[PDB]
Amino acid sequence: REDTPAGSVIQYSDYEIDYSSPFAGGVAWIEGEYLPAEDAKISIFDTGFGHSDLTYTVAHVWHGNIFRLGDHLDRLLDGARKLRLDSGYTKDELADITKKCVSLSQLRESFVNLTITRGTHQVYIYAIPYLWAFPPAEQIFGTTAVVPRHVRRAGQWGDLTAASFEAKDRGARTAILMDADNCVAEGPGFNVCIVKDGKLASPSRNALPGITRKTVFEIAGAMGIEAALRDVTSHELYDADEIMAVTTAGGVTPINTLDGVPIGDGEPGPVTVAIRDRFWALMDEPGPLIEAIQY
Amino acid sequence: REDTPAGSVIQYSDYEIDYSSPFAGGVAWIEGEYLPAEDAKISIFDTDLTYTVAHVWHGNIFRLGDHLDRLLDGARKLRLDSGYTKDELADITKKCVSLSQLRESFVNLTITTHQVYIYAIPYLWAFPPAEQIFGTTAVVPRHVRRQWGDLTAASFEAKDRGARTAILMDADNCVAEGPGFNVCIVKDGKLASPSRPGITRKTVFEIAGAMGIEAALRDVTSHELYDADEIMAVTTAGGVTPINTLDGVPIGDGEPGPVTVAIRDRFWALMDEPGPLIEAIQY
Repeated sequence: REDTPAGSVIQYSDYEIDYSSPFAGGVAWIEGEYLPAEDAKISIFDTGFGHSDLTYTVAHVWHGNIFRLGDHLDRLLDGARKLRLDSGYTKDELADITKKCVSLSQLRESFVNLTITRGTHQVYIYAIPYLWAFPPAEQIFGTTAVVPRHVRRAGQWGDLTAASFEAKDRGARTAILMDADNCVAEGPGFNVCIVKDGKLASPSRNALPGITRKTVFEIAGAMGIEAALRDVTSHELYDADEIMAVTTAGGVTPINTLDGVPIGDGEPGPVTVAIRDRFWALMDEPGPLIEAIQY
Repeated sequence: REDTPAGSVIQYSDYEIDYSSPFAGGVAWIEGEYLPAEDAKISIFDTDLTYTVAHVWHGNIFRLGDHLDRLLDGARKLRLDSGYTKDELADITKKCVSLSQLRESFVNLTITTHQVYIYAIPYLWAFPPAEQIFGTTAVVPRHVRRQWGDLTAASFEAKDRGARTAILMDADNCVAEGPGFNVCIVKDGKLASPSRPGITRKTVFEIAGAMGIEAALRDVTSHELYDADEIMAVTTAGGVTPINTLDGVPIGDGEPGPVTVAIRDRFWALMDEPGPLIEAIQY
């Protein structure tokens, strides 16, 4: 189930999956049917994947709790209305379906996807094992990044793969891509936040579907930290007090070094750590942000 | 197989489909395998891509050469491996149409590990044959400017206003497109279409050039649309469709314009005329 550092804010649930169920380990709901993830197949005529005509969001489940399911459905449905996608289901129906996908999977730790496409409009929901852009150890102890020399954004998951390969060839774990106008764009599968003089900044691109950075901004807010979506300059990145990766697939990752240069002392920054540890604490704290899945 | 108007330039091949083939009526090719259309499914996890749309009419596939050139050119951008060559995709494409037994077919090539999907299904109409011949009604939406979100909203406003279709403007008050088509206007024996996955428009411009009609890709203003002599829709799914009225007011004499009719009748004749553009399909 992936090992996590002992005594760390990151711990998997302790429990037994009954694999006699064909649903164990991954459930996808397609066309009114809950089916094992392995057998979940979508028509080639779905003009969503065929012609990028879809809305989607990604959620997560941790310790049997699904995080901010309501906010995810509002965001998915908002997107549905802008694209004139009528799912045919209500918010409550989509909620019960998402929760049943997780329940039938038996996963206490799960990566969840909700998609609405133009098929007659189609809804696809899946719950599969929890996904890491960075392993648990790196979430705790921090990772290493470079700015690619051989790929920029404009001011394409191909760029992101190349950026990642170049990082690994230069002996770092990940890339922070810049754009044409020398502003921070993003990482392969994450957004970047910088901390400078107790303020937090993240690019305005908002490519990622998830709600993790919104949670980071709200956590920063409740910590008295000014947090802003805006253009982040090359200068701001290389002069940042802290840099962090933010994504649904692993949460908040300290970035210890950029182009082999330590950021602060070359260890996770104090604001990165406070936000990260709060994020994981939220997964066990009764309140509006979580619902327990019934297994 | 969809009725067409009697005596019109639009007539389906006359033939019976052998449904003893599981491939009859529509076929998909997915990474090595030919499948009945209905069986053409991919993993949800598999669900960055380029694609082109083409058509077959009277057993002839239209401009597959130029479609494949367009498709591969697109593949190098987005860093997507072709996996196969042009001659190979060409064979696979003609084989899908052949196996489908469809003389009239809508065909799609997509490149998205690399995945290549090809299919041939029954021919798709943006506008029914009756409107391809007798023309249709349009409005400029007041609540949507220039995403199938916009074009679906345009379409909803058009129907709400009693019209068959919408012609969207951009924030610059220039003509963008309709839902599923490019707009061409005729003014003073000149053809114009807005400077914005089908070779149907390029085909209209080459037909227009060959009739001694200037044709320009440029900015068309709202005022040029309302003042046009003729308005037509252009798309792979149905070809060239006259627009007889705009905001309830007839364009011209309230019937298909003569350039529209000339270009339209020439496009349908291209399918039946042997040459570089059309290749007969071995069924």
